[PDB]
Amino acid sequence: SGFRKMAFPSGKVEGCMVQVTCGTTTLNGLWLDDVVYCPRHVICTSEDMLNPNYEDLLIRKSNHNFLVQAGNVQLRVIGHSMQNCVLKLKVDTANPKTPKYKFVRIQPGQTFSVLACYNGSPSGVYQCAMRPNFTIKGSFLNGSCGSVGFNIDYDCVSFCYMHHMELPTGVHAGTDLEGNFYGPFVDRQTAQAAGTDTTITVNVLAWLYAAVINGDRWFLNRFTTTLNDFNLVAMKYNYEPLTQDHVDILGPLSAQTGIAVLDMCASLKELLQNGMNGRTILGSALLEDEFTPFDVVRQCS
Amino acid sequence: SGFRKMAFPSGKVEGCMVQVTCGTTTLNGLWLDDVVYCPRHVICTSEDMLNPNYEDLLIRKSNHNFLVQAGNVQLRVIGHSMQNCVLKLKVDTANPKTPKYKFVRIQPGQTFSVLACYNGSPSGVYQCAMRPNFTIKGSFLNGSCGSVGFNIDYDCVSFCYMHHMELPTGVHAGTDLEGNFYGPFVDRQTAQAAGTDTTITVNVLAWLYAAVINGDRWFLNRFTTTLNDFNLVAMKYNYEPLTQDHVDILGPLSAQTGIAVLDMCASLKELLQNGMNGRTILGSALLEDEFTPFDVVRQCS
Ligand SMILES: COc1ccc(NC(C)=O)cc1
Ligand SMILES: [Cl-]
Ligand code: NA
Repeated sequence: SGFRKMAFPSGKVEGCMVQVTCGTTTLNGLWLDDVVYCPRHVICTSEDMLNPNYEDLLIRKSNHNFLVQAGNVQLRVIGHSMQNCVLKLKVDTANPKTPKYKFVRIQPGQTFSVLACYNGSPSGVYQCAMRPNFTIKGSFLNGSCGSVGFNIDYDCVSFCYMHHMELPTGVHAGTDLEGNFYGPFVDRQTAQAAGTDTTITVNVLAWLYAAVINGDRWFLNRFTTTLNDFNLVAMKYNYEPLTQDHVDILGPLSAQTGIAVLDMCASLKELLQNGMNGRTILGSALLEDEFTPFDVVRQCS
Repeated sequence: SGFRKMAFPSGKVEGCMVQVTCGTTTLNGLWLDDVVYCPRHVICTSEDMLNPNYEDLLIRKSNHNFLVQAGNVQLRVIGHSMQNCVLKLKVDTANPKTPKYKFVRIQPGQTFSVLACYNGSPSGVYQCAMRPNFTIKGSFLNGSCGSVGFNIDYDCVSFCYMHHMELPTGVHAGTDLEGNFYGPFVDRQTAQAAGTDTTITVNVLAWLYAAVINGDRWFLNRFTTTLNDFNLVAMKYNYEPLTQDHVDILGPLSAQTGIAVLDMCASLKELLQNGMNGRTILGSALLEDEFTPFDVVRQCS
């Protein structure tokens, strides 16, 4: 038993991380087979921050302008192209530590592990969720661009995030590994701000199911709710709408615990109204929304 | 910026994990050089676990009684001995993936990364503190025994923990890699309880500094205090005593923020008295005590 924010073992990703330098800018890249993926903003200088014309900046680059380093080894770049907001440096060596992998774009609410990296060297691993406003609440300092997010279901590494930038509110924005931003953001230093964030209701519910699995029952009640009444209440606390999809997804946890989804919704409505009254759930005094239904089942009995 | 509970990258340890089977029990082992380390209780049947005589049960065993599997490869066990509550299985092959490592014993209040494993296969990684009561608040299911905890210093893995058991309250107990328990526990199926735990004061303070560094500043104030006055409040709230050594260790963070420790203690005092019923610091409505000064500095530098 116990319940923790648990990251995937990072080794398979660690063997892919390299340092990319262009001009005076160094950041991280992801070396898979004979390609290194990194943020295209590596090719920007000081006066290319606001309105970079990436197609124009890149045509002016030769292969030798990019210094790629895997530990001590210099990798030799033999080709470059851009795909959306990701730069793809072709190298002369295929990475012998390339794992089984895929690229997947995730939806708000999904969780993944982040391997924070500086100068091509992994620093730490932690779990994030894609927030409803398409940001993530990470821990990123200067030099962390090109750090990636991933899952590892069944020995295959699914890459879903590459870190590009920190927005003014101290939250983080990035792309999938096809270079498409999550959310309305752009890789320019023009003023940008995240939308108002909301709580990931389906995840909070899954976490309440975790709590019950782990032997907590204090927050349950004898009430139920219609789905609609639930949404009308929860939205007043900036919770995301709960959809029939979400209800379907919780069916297994419902079944294992014997607590119908809408009954659990009733408990959540009450927790929102009352707070915790000095109590905690799974070691938190807040309602946690960064565990998916799938994370709960993975981690629990 | 941002502040997240972060594990060490786990790859150096993942390469060391194997499966160990003795009779009907399978659990995890740590393969370093030509030895596999696992809990001695692997040699126990359920009957045995009530009152085990390990000396006796072990002489009755032979090398072939232990099946050790690294991935899809059987290792040949060529020797077996016990050190305290750890079994040492000598095998015919040195682990080619052995990292630079040492075995260390950590102190209460210190943190480490746990690589949770099942059937020799790494499953997840998360950070834990060794509690004052010598338990850890982990996340472990049956099969997780022999999972290890570690820190990384430069390229040296310091192994400090091996998982042995869950206590009735849902908290976890284990040994160092030399088989010495953390805490007053024994490796037998008997009645055992964690002592009442206390809050790690210096870590709470470290985390208040992290909060300040990330622009969470509301809880600050003009006041200061003394060690003596504060400690009398700490005792009252089941906080560990704050020592001069703790104040010194927080020196960097006092410097960085302009808030002196006793200055921060004044803040913490008010928080213990006055509370935070539902209000938040770094996204928590609890006073978090599982980040050390080093954790805060390392993450925030
Ligand atoms: C299957 O038989 C056993 C024997 C021993 C344990 N555990 C401890 C701590 O003695 C568990 C199961
Ligand atoms: Cl998704
Ligand atoms: Na103060």
